[PDB]
Amino acid sequence: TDHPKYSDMIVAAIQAEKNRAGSSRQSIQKYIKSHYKVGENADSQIKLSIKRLVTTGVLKQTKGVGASGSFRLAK
DNA sequence: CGCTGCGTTTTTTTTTTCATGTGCCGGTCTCACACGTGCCTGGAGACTAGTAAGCGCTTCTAGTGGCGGTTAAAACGCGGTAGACAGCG
Ligand SMILES: [K+]
Repeated sequence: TDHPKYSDMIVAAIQAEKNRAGSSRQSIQKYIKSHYKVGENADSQIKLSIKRLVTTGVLKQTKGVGASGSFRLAK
């Protein structure tokens, strides 16, 4: 029972939810609690992690700024 | 393997029909406005009379300046933070 790396947890959930707009923080957060396991902050962690993927170019942004909008996978 | 574009399949947006409720015209029937008539009460006349109120005069209050002094209170401005407003699901 463990929370693998920010990205190694989102990678797993965004991966099972095909969408033309993609997957958006609300959706993602609802997955992790569903099947995996966590205490809390997670949601605040998920945001910074997704911000790390925005800047670098790991996970694209569909529409919106910060942790508001839709965030897909690499290619 | 990775990309890249380019025909495909779908989505978005445009244009044209289309089925809907609108308010628009012109003929029938109803009971409500308007008239009227006749009776009765409440307004008018007029004069009486008694008292309220308005004007001037008496006083004296309580309202309007005005004079500085000290302080508490406004002013102003700078600095940052949390709350207003938009945007996403
Ligand atoms: K007075």
